[PDB]
Amino acid sequence: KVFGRCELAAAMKRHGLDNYRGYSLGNWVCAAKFESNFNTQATNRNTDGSTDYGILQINSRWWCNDGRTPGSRNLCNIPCSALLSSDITASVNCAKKIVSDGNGMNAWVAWRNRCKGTDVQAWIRGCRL
Ligand code: NA
Ligand SMILES: [Rh+]
Ligand SMILES: [Rh+]
Ligand SMILES: [Rh+]
Ligand SMILES: [Rh+]
Ligand SMILES: [Rh+]
Ligand SMILES: [Rh+]
Ligand SMILES: [Rh+]
Repeated sequence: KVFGRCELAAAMKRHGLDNYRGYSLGNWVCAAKFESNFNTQATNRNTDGSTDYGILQINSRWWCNDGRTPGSRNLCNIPCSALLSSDITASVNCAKKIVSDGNGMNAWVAWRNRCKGTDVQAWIRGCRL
């Protein structure tokens, strides 16, 4: 599924992302835009053999099992394929574990480089919650 801005804000709200560990909802929408352009089916092969999966581009080296990432862990105990579903539960819940791992949202390069410092409120504007 390719979500719209407000459709995605709504679902991320439902699953408890608004100010999870202090990050306002707009941070999470902004990250999904620049990571996946809101495409749940997005995959990106990395030069090291790992793959980023889904709307928050969660990486196979640490967080999910894709069966072909050498010397990797499955810290969210999920197959990477579950991160590509039109229901964002597995991505949202895996995100909660990633953001808790000390770097916060700095774990997402697109968030650090394009969302950090900016008015991330622009992303949840004109959305019913
Ligand atoms: Na893995
Ligand atoms: Rh939950
Ligand atoms: Rh765009
Ligand atoms: Rh949902
Ligand atoms: Rh959850
Ligand atoms: Rh770590
Ligand atoms: Rh750590
Ligand atoms: Rh609400």
